[PDB]
Amino acid sequence: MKEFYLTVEQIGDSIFERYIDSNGRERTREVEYKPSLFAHCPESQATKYFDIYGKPCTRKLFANMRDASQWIKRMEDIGLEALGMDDFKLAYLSDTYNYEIKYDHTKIRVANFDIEVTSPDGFPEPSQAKHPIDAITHYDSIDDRFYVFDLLNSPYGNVEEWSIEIAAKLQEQGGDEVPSEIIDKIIYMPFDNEKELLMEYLNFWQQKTPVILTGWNVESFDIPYVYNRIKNIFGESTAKRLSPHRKTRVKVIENMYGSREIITLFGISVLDYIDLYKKFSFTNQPSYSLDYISEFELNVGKLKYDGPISKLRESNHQRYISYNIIDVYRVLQIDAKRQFINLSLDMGYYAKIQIQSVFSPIKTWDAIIFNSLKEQNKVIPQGRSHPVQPYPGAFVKEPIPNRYKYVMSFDLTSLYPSIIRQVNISPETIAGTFKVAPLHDYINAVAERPSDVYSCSPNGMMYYKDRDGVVPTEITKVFNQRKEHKGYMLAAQRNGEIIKEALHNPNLSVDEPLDVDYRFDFSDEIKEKIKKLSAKSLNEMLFRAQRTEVAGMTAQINRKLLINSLYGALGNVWFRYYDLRNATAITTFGQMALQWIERKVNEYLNEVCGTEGEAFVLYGDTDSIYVSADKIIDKVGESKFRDTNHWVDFLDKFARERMEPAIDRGFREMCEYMNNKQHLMFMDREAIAGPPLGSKGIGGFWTGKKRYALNVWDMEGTRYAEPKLKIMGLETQKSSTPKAVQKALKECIRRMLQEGEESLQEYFKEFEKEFRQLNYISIASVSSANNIAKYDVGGFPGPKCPFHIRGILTYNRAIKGNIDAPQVVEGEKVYVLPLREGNPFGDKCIAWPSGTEITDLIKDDVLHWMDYTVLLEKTFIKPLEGFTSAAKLDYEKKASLFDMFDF
Ligand SMILES: Nc1nc2c(ncn2[C@@H]2O[C@H](CO)[C@@H](O)[C@H]2O)c(=O)[nH]1
Repeated sequence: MKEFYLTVEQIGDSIFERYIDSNGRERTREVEYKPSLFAHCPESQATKYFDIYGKPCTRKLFANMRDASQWIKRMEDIGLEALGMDDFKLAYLSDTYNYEIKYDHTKIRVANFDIEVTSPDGFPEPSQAKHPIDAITHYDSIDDRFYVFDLLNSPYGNVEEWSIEIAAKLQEQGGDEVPSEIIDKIIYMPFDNEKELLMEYLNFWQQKTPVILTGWNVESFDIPYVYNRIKNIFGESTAKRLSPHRKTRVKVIENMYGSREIITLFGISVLDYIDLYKKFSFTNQPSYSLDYISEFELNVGKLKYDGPISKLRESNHQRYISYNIIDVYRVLQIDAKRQFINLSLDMGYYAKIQIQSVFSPIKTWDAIIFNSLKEQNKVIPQGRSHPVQPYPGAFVKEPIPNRYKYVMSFDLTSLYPSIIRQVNISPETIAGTFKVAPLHDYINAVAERPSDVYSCSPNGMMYYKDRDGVVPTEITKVFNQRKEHKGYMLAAQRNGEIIKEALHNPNLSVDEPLDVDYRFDFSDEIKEKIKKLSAKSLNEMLFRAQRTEVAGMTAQINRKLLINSLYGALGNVWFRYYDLRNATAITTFGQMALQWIERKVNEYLNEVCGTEGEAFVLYGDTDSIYVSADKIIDKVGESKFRDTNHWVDFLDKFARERMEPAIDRGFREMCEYMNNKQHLMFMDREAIAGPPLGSKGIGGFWTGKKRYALNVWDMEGTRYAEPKLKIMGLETQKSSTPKAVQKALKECIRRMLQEGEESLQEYFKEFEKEFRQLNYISIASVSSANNIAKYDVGGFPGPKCPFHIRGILTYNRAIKGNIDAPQVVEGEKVYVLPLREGNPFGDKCIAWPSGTEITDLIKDDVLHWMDYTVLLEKTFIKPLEGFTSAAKLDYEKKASLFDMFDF
């Protein structure tokens, strides 16, 4: 069993690391690393070791690790360049784990927990943790259990224990609806006081010390709290014990907050699931409240409770404690389906880097290359910060606002990376520079062709078309691995169908499982010996395949990420290999290909249609384009098409046979113009959208850059049952808009695109009427009280103050008299509502903590007072209003000359 690390940390001149040994055991060792470095040597020498420039260098041994540090410091002082890997941890690894990796994972203590503290005012301050923690669920991958610590006594409330069984009941049985398959897997243990509680957890912890720490807002919240709190009632010395190496660092961060600390646990890789999500999600989202994502991801939703989230323990310790768990579980379920954590291992294991350093492309990439060069005997430069220069980003066409019946998209796969390789961009690949003409001309080819020996970029760059550039080759390497691992998972998946049915009537005596490398489809030789096998003898056969297809595919994705998070690191100042000219080269080229191909399209097209000065390319954005099929369709007339679906196939064959061809062909021309290394410019149709045929719906409309919506039918081949709406930046999303409204708007658009104005017009009257009977909450407007509520407490408000904070102060001036039942607003997420003027409150609008109902004393009044008309305008009419205008429509029909007359 070939070993591997877990956590590596550097303190003093010695490393400290947790790893599994040649026979599955998690141990530690404190190794005093003897770092190796380099410096350019006088040319005439004999050596391996030469930088990525030609220049030769010579090894430097430090024995003591911090000598190096003293050395480098020095060199730079003198003015001499110091080469090698400054981050020792990544260096260490490189040597010790020199081979390909192969990690177990079932062997890695991934702890997922979540604490709960009950605070008067719904939010507490992790900063000092004035209050006690009254709940803690702590899952253990290694154990498959959930450890639950409950505090029964508290100045905020002394409660009864919790019922395993009641939790085990259905809603109607006052049950917590808790999932069976978990139930037996709990280990509840209640306490009398906080000390005993923690103290134990501490011990619990010091015993089952995590490698990976997860949660939801675990980093920002849970983790700090703990730490602080402990130190508070126990003191630091003992708080420190939370780290295996019992060492630790506190870090403050800033912004629209101020103190936001993130404790850095020495020797445990912390991966807040939240971040970890946002990165690999590949799905932009509007809010990340746990229960929102669990909805989308598992449909389920969240444990519905009553009263504030601060009341709950007092008002119902039962559910308070159940939910706590559910949370942890929800996450579990997600990792298990999306598999993120697993991925990370793999990834961080691939690049041989500290696991959490997955959140940093710099870190990763750097390490990837470093290791690449290592077994190549070259030497990485020395990083050296440059300043922050505003090179442009990608292009985004200003679109004409209007309705657009038939339309179709196209995507340059990856793009940036492809560019890099299309132009052999890398730092040592930089050959020259040319007199640079205004880009505009270049895209029209009215510029003169620069260099005939060099690969060139529109910002005046020139690159050696010979030498195979570091960056470019390095990426290709990755790209092959994906092309390769993608196939792998296919073979063993499709090699699973093989064992799938030859196990429906398996049995032939009792067999011995076969030595198969599933990675490739079988062979008929092998295929015959399979039918000669039984369900017993097979099955481990079918587990490995379906699982090597699991496994293998994980990596295929891994690359997908890397490949995608590359430009992140290059466009980054701190990235060792960063260079502005390089960076700019990219974005500019990219910026070009877009309008280049955009022009080309139009040409070709209004030519093939034989129309004139007709701009078809309706909009483009970073790496996609939009073409108005409108006139193409009309050429052949709407009449012929007998099925909305009928034409859909049409555009498709067109794209694929007329279009596509012209593109590649037209991109070749560009590559040509640049004397580029190769052709890597692949853009393929990707979406088709429009009104159902016969339907007076408009198919789609735009409002401005990134402000658009449309009726999709085929999503890259995959045709659609009924349509599926693609909204973009239209506040259907923006958290702020009330739910009831969103669900509404979302609908108007559907009507528009699919049905026609009549349909819309009537619906308008609908929700309009029903507006006044809707439950207030579905109509309230959310927005964060980004705690600058402070800045306005001039007793009362004071101009240059927004609606939000206005509503909050006016609120608190009503909550003067608590009864304690009324929560107060602690710097986060609130409600907001109009109020007709001359209300007995002062100000016009109130807001209250999100998720909550309102203290009854004021409650009934508020709403009686509530401003309906206003609310509506601001919330619904206004945004809607926009749409219409852009798409050129009307929500209320023009006051006919013909009214008064009943027909
Ligand atoms: N080839 C190479 N080795 C390096 C570099 N930086 C540090 N080393 C270390 O020097 C030793 C010999 O390669 C190994 O321990 C490397 O991990 C670098 O930039 N290139």
